[PDB]
Amino acid sequence: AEYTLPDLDWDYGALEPHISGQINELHHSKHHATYVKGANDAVAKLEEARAKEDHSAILLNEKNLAFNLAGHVNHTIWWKNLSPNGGDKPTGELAAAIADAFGSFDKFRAQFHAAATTVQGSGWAALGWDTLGNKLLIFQVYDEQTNFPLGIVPLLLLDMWEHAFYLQYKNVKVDFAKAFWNVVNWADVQSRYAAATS
Amino acid sequence: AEYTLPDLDWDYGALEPHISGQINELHHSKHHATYVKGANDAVAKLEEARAKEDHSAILLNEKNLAFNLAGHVNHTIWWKNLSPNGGDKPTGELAAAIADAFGSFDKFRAQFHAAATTVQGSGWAALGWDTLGNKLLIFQVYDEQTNFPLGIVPLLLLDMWEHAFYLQYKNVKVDFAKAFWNVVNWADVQSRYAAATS
Amino acid sequence: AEYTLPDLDWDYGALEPHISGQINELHHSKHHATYVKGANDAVAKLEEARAKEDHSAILLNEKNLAFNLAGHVNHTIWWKNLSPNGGDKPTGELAAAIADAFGSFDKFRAQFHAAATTVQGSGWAALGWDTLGNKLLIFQVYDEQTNFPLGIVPLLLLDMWEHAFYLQYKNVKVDFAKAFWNVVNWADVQSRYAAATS
Amino acid sequence: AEYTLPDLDWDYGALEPHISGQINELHHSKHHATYVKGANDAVAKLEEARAKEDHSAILLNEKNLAFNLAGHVNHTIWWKNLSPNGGDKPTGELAAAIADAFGSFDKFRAQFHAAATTVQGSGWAALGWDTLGNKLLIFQVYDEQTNFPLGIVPLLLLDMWEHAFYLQYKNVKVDFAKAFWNVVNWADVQSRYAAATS
Ligand SMILES: [Mn+2]
Ligand SMILES: [Mn+2]
Ligand SMILES: [Mn+2]
Ligand SMILES: [Mn+2]
Repeated sequence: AEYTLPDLDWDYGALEPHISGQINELHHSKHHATYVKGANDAVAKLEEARAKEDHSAILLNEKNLAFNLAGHVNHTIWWKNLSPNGGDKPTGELAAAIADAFGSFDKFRAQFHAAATTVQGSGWAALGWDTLGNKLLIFQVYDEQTNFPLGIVPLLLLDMWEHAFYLQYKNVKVDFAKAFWNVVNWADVQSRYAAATS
Repeated sequence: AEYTLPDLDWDYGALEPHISGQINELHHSKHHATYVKGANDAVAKLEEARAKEDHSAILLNEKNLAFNLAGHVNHTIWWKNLSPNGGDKPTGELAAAIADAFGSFDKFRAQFHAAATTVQGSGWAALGWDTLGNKLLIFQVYDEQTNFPLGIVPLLLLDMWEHAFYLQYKNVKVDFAKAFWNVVNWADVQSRYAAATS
Repeated sequence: AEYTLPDLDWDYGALEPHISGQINELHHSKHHATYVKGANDAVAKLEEARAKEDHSAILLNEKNLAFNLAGHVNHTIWWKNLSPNGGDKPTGELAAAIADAFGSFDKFRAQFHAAATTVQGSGWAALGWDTLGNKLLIFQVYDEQTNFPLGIVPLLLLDMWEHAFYLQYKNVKVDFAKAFWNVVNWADVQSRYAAATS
Repeated sequence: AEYTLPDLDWDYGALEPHISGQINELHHSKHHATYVKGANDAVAKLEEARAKEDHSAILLNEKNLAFNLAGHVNHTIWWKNLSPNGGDKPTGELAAAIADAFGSFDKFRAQFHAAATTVQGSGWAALGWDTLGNKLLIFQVYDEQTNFPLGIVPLLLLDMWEHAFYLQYKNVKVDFAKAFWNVVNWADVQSRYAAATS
């Protein structure tokens, strides 16, 4: 079927004072809403190019399909990886994978904060699992669909676009990145990590 | 463990006259082994950047880790996707999936040849499975790592970087992506389809 | 010598009510001065890689000098393409060139508003003169240095990164872009087209 | 007027043995003519999109104009910076410029060969002059149009695309880039630098 906007499982002002309800609102409502309309739209123009047998604008069509489909895919996962009752540290299988992988929790976290505040332009920090070589790696994604390999399973994303922190942190991106840690919903990530390794 | 170079399950000349045994051996033995060696070396300086706690070149190691891991993941699925004994059409569930998603294998095929031949630079054509929307969509990747959403599971790719056809097709890439079709191991696509929707 | 921050020919409050005074003071004071600092550091590090003969981080020093010199080149010409007493329409020579190059001032204005509001990530709309075909064309810039040819001389630029409008027009990109037209200082655009075509 | 494929000031084989005549010929006559047709067609779809007042596909028309116009300005300067009677060193002002900006002609050259051999995908190395701070600097361009600032004057470039050397050096691009130094035509570079500094 068509893609659609998921609802949040918290009220827009729930991450205050770490992330304002003004931002969650424009973000879920303006920003993600337009990526889901863009995704359904690129889907429908390729169905028509498929019937008129005219692949003359293939390049804008495959570029509009990857851009909206990926902004909706990262957005969808960023709402479930944040929680009002979040913070602290991961536990169980996940916390042991993370120290085995980056040596230690605080080390994984100095690299994740280093990959998210050095993007030149918009992009995000993403923790993913590579099934080719079964490892847990951190990637710096540019924009919404570039800089990582195909088939990588996404587990915890930090949105670096300016719309995610300009109305409250203005240009101090590092303090928005420090505040994200107090709202991480580690239960969602742990659950992502287990279906990833099954 | 370490990423390593897979062996093909055919002799390099096996694919002739569709793809000359000299490209199969410069592609596999030279281009792929360099991605496998660049992916183990980007995993190793992130390891030492974590130990000295020096994240000053984090933009370079995250960039060297996606380019080479993407080049290694995409050549490893191109060698299984190609076989001396393939060609023809998909069968079963995979062939009804295609027909149902693109209308017919013939319309699936003309869109895949448009996206593989209209790339501006190095890139490939990719048939993948989207888990969010449960759809079989094609994408146009630029280089090895860009232009598709995280988590898409790849099932059929066609390498259009110059090195996969210059020696025998010179500048005529269209001719190569038409030959391609005669050596597709649809049993390998069939198998990846079945596991992506398991 | 070293690169430095240009002063403005007007007080941050001067383009009110079209672009706020906070936005220009953060833009100039925070954003632009960082770029000016990072191009002087990309310069210093290549001098240092050249003295010790080690160019193992070339990909990186080549990307940071282009990201930061681009950004400082783009912002230094944005403070000049604007003005309290600006607005209206181009006069003289530039006018005719405009009307000749794009059919009309109103049709140049519609081609530049659409390339400005359709960028997928950060970017700007820029009017430039091509000295090889001696044509005035409008390009869509990705980030601060992508998507135009080497050697284009830049004449009027519209900053579309979110931080240039966020705090005041929120995700309403479209109203920052039309309000722009009432503060463009056409005298500075006419003098740079005159020197580029001398 | 329209853009057109310039004439080489030499015959295809005059570069032997440093770069084969078969490359120079499919390079000029197939790759370069394709970007000139493409630049020509992109400028016309904008004329046609500006008269029917329909900017639906502005992203593809501005991307097809920067891609193909950038490849035509790059190849047009590549046939002139190469020559059968070149090689050796720069002389005069160019050379004291080059040694005071990169330490010595031997250090500018190790830096340029570094930037042309680690590109990740298609690309070129180019030395250009920055008008803002008046300095010679080398850049690593991605594709034909990304990675440098607007307004930099190009002076010398080395095409790292595969099609520039795969048929004679195969994957050994560090060799192709070593042989280039015997074909550089320094009277051209030094003449583009005296006009750039005027
Ligand atoms: Mn976002
Ligand atoms: Mn390849
Ligand atoms: Mn800006
Ligand atoms: Mn070329």
